[PDB]
Amino acid sequence: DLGTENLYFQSMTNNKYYTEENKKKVWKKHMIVLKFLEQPGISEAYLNYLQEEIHNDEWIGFENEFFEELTGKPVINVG
Amino acid sequence: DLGTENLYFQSMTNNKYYTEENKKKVWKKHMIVLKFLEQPGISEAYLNYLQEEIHNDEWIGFENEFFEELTGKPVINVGD
Repeated sequence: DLGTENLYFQSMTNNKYYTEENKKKVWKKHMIVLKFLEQPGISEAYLNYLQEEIHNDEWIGFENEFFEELTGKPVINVG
Repeated sequence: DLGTENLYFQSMTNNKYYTEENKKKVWKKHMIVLKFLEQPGISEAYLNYLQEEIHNDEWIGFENEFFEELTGKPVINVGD
């Protein structure tokens, strides 16, 4: 709803919480969302979102990750 | 489309790739998707997805994370 800040997101900006417990939790919740993004309709809406969001200068420090998502590059590096 | 597996997903199942480089990359791509999920429409579709997916026995070892997503719990644990 209008005017709310996403406290859960703001937590992820603070290196204090970048612990081994939370990195594992995020990795697994990411795998969960990845399967949602395969759903008909959602993939196309996600890409539309990415095309707008890459212009948003609030995402400073995320340039490589955005480029990768925007271009359909692997989620992780397999070496 | 039919019969393809998500090779990117399958990589994430192998502990060989659970490196500090990839954990950081995943954390940031997760933050990117989190803002997408705030978009009108998407939030409701995600929850509908979760309600089906929790019965999918293929997600063994993910029980706590699913429960948390299904019930709107914090993405990460902030102690305090």
